[PDB]
Amino acid sequence: PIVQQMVHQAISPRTLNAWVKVVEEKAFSPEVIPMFSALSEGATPQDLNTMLNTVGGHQAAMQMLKETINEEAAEWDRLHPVHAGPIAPGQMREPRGSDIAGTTSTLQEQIGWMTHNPPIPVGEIYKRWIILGLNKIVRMYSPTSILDIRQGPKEPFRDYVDRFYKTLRAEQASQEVKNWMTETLLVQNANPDCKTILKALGPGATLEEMMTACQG
Amino acid sequence: PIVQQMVHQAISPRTLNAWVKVVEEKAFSPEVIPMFSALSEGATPQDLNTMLNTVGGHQAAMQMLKETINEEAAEWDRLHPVHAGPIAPGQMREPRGSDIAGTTSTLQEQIGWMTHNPPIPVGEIYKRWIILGLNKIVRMYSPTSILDIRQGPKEPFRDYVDRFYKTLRAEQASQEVKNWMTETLLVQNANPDCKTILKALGPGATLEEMMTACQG
Amino acid sequence: PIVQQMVHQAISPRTLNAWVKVVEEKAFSPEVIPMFSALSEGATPQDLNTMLNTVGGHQAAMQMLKETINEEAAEWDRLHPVHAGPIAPGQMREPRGSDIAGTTSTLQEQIGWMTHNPPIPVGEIYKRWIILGLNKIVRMYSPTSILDIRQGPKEPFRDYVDRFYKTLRAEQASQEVKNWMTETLLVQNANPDCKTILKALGPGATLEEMMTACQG
Amino acid sequence: PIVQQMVHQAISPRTLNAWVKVVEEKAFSPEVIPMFSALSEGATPQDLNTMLNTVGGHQAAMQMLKETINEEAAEWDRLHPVHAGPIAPGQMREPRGSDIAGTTSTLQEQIGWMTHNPPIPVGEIYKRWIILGLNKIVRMYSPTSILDIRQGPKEPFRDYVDRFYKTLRAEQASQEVKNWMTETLLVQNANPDCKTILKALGPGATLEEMMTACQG
Amino acid sequence: PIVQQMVHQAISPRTLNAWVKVVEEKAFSPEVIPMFSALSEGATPQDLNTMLNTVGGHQAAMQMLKETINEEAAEWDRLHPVHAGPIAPGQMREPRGSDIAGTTSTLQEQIGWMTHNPPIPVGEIYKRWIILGLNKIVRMYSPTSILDIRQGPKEPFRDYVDRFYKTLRAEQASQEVKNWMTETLLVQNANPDCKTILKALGPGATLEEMMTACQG
Amino acid sequence: PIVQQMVHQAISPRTLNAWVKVVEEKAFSPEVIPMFSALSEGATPQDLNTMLNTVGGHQAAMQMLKETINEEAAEWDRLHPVHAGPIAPGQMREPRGSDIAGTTSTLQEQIGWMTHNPPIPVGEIYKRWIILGLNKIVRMYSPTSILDIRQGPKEPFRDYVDRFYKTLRAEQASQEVKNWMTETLLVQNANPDCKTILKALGPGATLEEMMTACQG
Ligand SMILES: [Cl-]
Ligand SMILES: [Cl-]
Ligand SMILES: [Cl-]
Ligand SMILES: [Cl-]
Ligand SMILES: [Cl-]
Ligand SMILES: [Cl-]
Ligand SMILES: [Cl-]
Ligand SMILES: [Cl-]
Ligand SMILES: [Cl-]
Ligand SMILES: [Cl-]
Ligand SMILES: [Cl-]
Ligand SMILES: [Cl-]
Repeated sequence: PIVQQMVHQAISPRTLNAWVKVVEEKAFSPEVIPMFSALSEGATPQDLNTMLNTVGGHQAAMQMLKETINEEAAEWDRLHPVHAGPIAPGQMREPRGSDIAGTTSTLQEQIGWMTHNPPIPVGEIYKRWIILGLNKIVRMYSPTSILDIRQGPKEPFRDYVDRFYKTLRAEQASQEVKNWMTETLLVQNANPDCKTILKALGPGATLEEMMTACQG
Repeated sequence: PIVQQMVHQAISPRTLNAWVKVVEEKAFSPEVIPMFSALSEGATPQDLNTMLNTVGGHQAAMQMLKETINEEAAEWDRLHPVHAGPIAPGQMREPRGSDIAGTTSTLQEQIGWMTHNPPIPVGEIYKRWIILGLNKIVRMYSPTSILDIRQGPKEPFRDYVDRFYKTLRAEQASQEVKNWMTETLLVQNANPDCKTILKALGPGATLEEMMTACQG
Repeated sequence: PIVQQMVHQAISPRTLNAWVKVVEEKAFSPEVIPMFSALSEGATPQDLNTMLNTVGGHQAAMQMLKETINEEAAEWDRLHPVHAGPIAPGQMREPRGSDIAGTTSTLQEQIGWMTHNPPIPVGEIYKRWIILGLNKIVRMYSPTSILDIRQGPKEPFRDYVDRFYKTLRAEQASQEVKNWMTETLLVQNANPDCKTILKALGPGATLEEMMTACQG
Repeated sequence: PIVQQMVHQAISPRTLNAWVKVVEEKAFSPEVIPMFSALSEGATPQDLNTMLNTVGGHQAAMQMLKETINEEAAEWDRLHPVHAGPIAPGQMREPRGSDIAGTTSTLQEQIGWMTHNPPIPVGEIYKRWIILGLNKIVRMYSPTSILDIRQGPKEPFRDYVDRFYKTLRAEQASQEVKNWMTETLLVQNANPDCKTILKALGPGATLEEMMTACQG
Repeated sequence: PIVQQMVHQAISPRTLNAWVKVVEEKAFSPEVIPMFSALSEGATPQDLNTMLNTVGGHQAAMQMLKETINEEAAEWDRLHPVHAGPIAPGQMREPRGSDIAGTTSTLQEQIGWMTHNPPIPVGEIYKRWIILGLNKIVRMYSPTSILDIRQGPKEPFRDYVDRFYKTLRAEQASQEVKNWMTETLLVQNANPDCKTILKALGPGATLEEMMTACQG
Repeated sequence: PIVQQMVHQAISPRTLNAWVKVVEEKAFSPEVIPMFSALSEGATPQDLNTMLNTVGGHQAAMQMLKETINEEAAEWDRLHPVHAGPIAPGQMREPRGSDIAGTTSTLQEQIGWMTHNPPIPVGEIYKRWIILGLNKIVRMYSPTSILDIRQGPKEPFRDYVDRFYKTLRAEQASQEVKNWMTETLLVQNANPDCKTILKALGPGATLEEMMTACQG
């Protein structure tokens, strides 16, 4: 990664194993993405590829990921074209799609772009593309649909709500969505026992209010 | 986090795993909060969101947390309004509710606010809001009420007292409360055998005095 | 903690877990205290409270601890009074009992006192108070009395001596005491077989001398 | 390895054990190579030999590796000859094949070449040769042929695709190849149930499109 | 410990646990001493006491240790007396026996002595005294006598030799002794089968020579 | 060890445990030697003795090691004599055999020799002597002879080759030897089934070629 002068430094073995072990244990649950992002702070494209390449298995997901990167790389090339003339020896060349992905660019060039003034954030751009691909994978890997998440007759309300927002996080729900969902759908899939109470609270009720009410 | 010049540095993988493992093992017992606070020393809002987002499961608690942050963000916006004019290129903009929560602010802006002279402590303000939400969750997750914590006929007094203050800590008791509780309620829920002795000590008796007396 | 300029630095996650795991495994055996002291080198009151607050369970001991701190805080206030006038903006205020305990003082103020010339060692003063409270807890948590520690007919002398000084350490024996104990009480609770030999050594005999003699 | 002045520093014990444990657990699965590359960032030939020599077992693979290095060393000597005159005391000598491999060169000389201006990247050249040898080993160690990777009548499409690209990665498929393979061969080895759908998508279909279609 | 200006730094939690775990696992086998010495490089008397005090159990050994320190402290006081006049405010006082042991001296004073020019090596002197006490403990804790270490009729010679020098190391054998022992006693306690060969080698024979001869 | 000014620094607890655990698990397999060398980069004689002394068990090997060091120390003294006059106070004395081994030299003197300009590499010289002794031990500890390593009728060729070069590495085979061995002896100890094919390849055949041929 890059760290403060701004200097490249090689990825740590603890960071490498941390990421690999998370994928082994968690597969593609939603929380793996913000963990990925955290372990990859200030990461170059090489660092990012290193983290992705070190994962054994889930090679279907890894292939789908490369497809998403191609689309973003293609769109980048459309919005950011570059001439194919002779490269100027003194100063850096302009990065195209595959350079940001780290397939057609050296570590020297990646550092050059990230540490320049003003910097070309090729690591931030590429991480962006990866999170987009990882979100597609989480969406696809989500076991259950939100419609099949309903409170069991003898299930604690807290457990039902945990499964509800666990599922809802996997299915890529915006806060706009999540907030409407809690108002609408959360109540309707609850127990008849619970739903009787929950209606009594009526409108705008907090999840705090709802969960204390149905503790019974 | 921010560390001494005051510079941002990326959260460590040991800190990340430390927090995640504590939630896996302890769930929402009272001691998880001061641990959270310790692992998040000098943390930016991004760091704080990273720590919260990396937790898998307890998504009911995570939703309730976001609700508490909205309330604090709303109250912040009331007490600290800002104009919607054109942003001055040279100098920082003024942070509103969602900027402190890290949803509508970049890492650059978060560092800018925290490292300024005088600093706008957006990390300390946001951590404040989170602890308030976490305390609500601990309160709700507390298994037993203090009224059901009573000394068993064949239970050591120390074990009874451990359960008593364990429960009492979860139910959000101030030192004002805790000190009155030890005087009043601790004695009344003890064994008849013990209570006979404990009264003999009478008033103002220490917990040290009480525990040595009932060792028998 | 504070480290060399003298600068505050946040407690490490390895130090935090180290302390928590020691309490989980050892409870309140005597050796937990010098371990506590070692993990808390140069610790501020906040650091010290962090270490104490992170411990789950033993909440009876934690309450007794707070009682000991109140007594030391009260005695400190008696011996070190302070005026309740307006606080001088430029320079630090004088610390009272609860400021040293970290309940009524900020981290800024704690650093200010510890890093001043001359320094007000609020961390050393507070650690002092804590060790006093922890020693009370170890004393109370000691399973057996020294009088019930006697050599079994078929017990190796080394094992008997280990239990003897293990118990004796828990019961808060000064070196003045320990040295008299080895002369007097250690010999009398030994086996008749052993005691026959041990008397033969007579007076001033070393533990080295005693243990080699009874190896048989 | 070499790190920023550019200075040699000895390989870490965490890095050493990290590499050894990966070989113990994973043997020669494809992901071991980018892990090797990551643990060996800025590595000297000595560091690289240290990492290779510390591996117990797979001595057949280690021998094949040395054979690949000889070929690259021989080709290097052909393309980069050097005179056998007297060595100039003041300045460095020119590196030949075995010097890059670290068999006939000291650590001093390896540092000298890597830290010079302009540098002779003997670590990068040697790592290159090693990855070429490791890829030969992975190819040979691949358990199954891509032709025997077919979707079982009662196998989830995702599992079939994971085995497909797992196998395909071991057999050294270029992106040129992989992209043609997904178009052609992936579809033909699927279930009759699946293949009926997959054809319906027809041409250019994404793996994202294919996997959602056959989720059924 | 003290490290390079020469500055005190607090003992690490990894070093603390490393030492504690070694005593838990190994008890007082000979190799524990050079491990102790290594974990205590540049250690102050406080650091040394911290390491000794953190050990739970073996309190018989810990008591014997304190007895050895008293003897060395007493001998130090005899050979290095000091006046009991008023202490000079500006400059350090002269260390007596208990000051080196860390019982009657502060950390400030310990640093003062160790970092002075010329330095008074109170850490090296005290470590010296401790190793002397630890060697007494290892001697006493040695399970078997060298006379009972004999080669079993069906025992490999290597295993016999391992037990021989394992025992011999515990019983505090100098190289003067060890070298005479290999010549004399090692041969006589071997098998009749082996001893027939071993004599054939006769005088001055290496352990290398002896072990290859009896491999049969 | 010594690290960049060139300064001594105390061996790490992670390095110490790393070495000890490797000997516990691997005993004296060939790969333990390059691991030893890696953990001991820039090590002083004290560091080297620390690493050797911390090993519990294999005391037969440790004794044989000391014998090899004596021989190298004796040869050093022959080739590098020194006068027994009065030592010059200002400047370093010249190191003799036992000084390099760390038995008759202080840490100060060891640092003095290693950090001088020009340096006397007492750590490199001593490590040299140790590897020579460790290679003797590996040779002796090798379980099987290369003559008894033959391909089983129903054994995969890869497994046979792994055992072949595993054994061959223990028996101290030079690359001159190893390369002749693969040509000659590897083929003759293979299966009749395999040997029929392997001859067909004939002369100069690679191990890569041989292993792919007999995969069947
Ligand atoms: Cl790869
Ligand atoms: Cl793979
Ligand atoms: Cl997230
Ligand atoms: Cl989740
Ligand atoms: Cl708390
Ligand atoms: Cl608790
Ligand atoms: Cl080797
Ligand atoms: Cl091997
Ligand atoms: Cl103590
Ligand atoms: Cl103890
Ligand atoms: Cl030793
Ligand atoms: Cl031993």
